[PDB]
Amino acid sequence: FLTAVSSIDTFLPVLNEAKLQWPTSALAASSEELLGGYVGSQFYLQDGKYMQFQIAGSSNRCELRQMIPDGGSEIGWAVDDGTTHTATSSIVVPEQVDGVEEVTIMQIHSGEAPQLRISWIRSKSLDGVAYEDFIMSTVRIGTGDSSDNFVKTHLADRTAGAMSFQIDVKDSKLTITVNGNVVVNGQDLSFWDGTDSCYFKAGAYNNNPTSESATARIKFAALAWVDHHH
Ligand SMILES: O=C(O)[C@H]1O[C@@H](O[C@H]2[C@H](O)[C@H](O)[C@H](O[C@H]3[C@H](O)[C@H](O)[C@@H](O)O[C@@H]3C(=O)O)O[C@@H]2C(=O)O)[C@@H](O)[C@@H](O)[C@@H]1O
Ligand SMILES: O=C(O)[C@H]1O[C@@H](O[C@H]2[C@H](O)[C@H](O)[C@H](O[C@H]3[C@H](O)[C@H](O)[C@H](O)O[C@@H]3C(=O)O)O[C@H]2C(=O)O)[C@@H](O)[C@@H](O)[C@@H]1O
Ligand SMILES: [Cl-]
Ligand SMILES: [Cl-]
Ligand SMILES: [Cl-]
Ligand SMILES: [Cl-]
Repeated sequence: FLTAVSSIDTFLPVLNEAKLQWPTSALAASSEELLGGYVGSQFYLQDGKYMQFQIAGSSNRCELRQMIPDGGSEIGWAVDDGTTHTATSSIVVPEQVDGVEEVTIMQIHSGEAPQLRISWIRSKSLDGVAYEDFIMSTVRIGTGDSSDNFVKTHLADRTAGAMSFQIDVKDSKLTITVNGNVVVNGQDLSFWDGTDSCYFKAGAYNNNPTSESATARIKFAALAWVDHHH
């Protein structure tokens, strides 16, 4: 039988501050249900150690969505509210099966758009350089479809071992730290000033697969939203 993520202590803080969306953005498990042992092949404890997410299908997800703690409703914050908003993780991204092309593993999202996606991607060229099997950041600086609406950055080549991530937003600026090194330093998010519906997400969100049957799989060794106000 599949062991539940809540059976160890590692993820209890974030589970108290998240709902699980699966296989779409529909509710799969409330925070209370997650803390109460919700489990399935899409969301279970791997190796007694990893919160593992799995999903197949284009634009499908198995993803935690930040909630107000202690049974609260959906959170919404703003990049320019003056507070530092922080998400941390330690992620083992396994080799992805054929047909999986891009897996979003952390986000800042709002009511209408992704401000940031951190994603694994099989193969892509950025600013004239081809990259394979790597972790990328995609920041939106507008809602249009043309490339000038995005800033897309190679963060790191995928590693077999755990990779640490931290996302910080303060005063309309974004920093991303990977394995302890700042890779995105103060990216401008001021396009989003006044949008009060932002929130963190993390898990597996499957983008542009070439087979809808192919199952994306992502293992979290750690995940938290870090409250600077205590
Ligand atoms: O190599 C390129 O830069 C290609 O960029 C493509 O545009 C991307 C865009 O950068 C962004 O990644 C976007 O991401 C969407 C995501 O796939 C999901 O649909 C959902 O999360 O919404 C995201 C969003 O709309 O921000 O998807 C497109 C994409 O097609 O992958 C293209 O312009 C491509 O031609 C170009 O080579
Ligand atoms: O296009 C998507 O799939 C986006 O869905 C986003 O989640 C929304 C979405 O509306 C979803 O159905 C669900 O909506 C709830 C929620 O409680 C909401 O606050 C409302 O009051 O009730 C809705 C309901 O009854 O279904 O949750 C959403 C949310 O913001 O959490 C995100 O998953 C996006 O990332 C995604 O692009
Ligand atoms: Cl298990
Ligand atoms: Cl083990
Ligand atoms: Cl995999
Ligand atoms: Cl996140």
